[PDB]
Amino acid sequence: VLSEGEWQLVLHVWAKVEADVAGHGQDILIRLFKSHPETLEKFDRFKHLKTEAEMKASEDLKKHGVTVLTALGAILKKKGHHEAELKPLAQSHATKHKIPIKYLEFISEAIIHVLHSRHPGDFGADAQGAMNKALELFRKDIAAKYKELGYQG
Ligand code: HEM
Repeated sequence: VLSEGEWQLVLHVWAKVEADVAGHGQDILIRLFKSHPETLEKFDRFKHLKTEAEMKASEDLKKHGVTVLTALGAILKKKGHHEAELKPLAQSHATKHKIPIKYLEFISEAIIHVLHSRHPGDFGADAQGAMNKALELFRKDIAAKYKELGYQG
């Protein structure tokens, strides 16, 4: 579990992400796509984008970045009591989108990378550690749902 103090660190940086959800969403997905190109293959909707400039110009990509960060934010704000929000997400990702747990680890790394770039002052080592723990709790809870359904990873 995270402590109250670690949750505070997480939500404090998150409040900053909220100031520009679209810009953060975009940078996160692009980082994911460039670092792990196999991830882009899971999106029929974005597969035609070849360059970072084409990605940056895509308004639909920016819209999806907002969707992703919006769902993540609702999870974080529950501070671990996220069963209702997590359940539907795990089911679509496992059964409909077919996203391995490892890709969830890759997007976690992209979030951390971006947060680092845009929020140095609010994103020191202590905050980075808390954010990591929160994202691991998220992945651990999702992984359990996947296991139940027969997709473990
Ligand atoms: C931070 C972790 C993630 C969050 C919170 C998240 C959230 C969402 C949401 C809220 C949706 C739309 C509703 C739905 O279908 O459930 C969605 C759709 C989808 N997600 Fe995720 N997602 C995450 C990770 C990923 C990653 C790692 C991938 C691929 C590598 C993935 C691929 C998909 C695809 C393929 C769709 C359908 C997009 C479309 O065509 O409309 N997601 N995601």
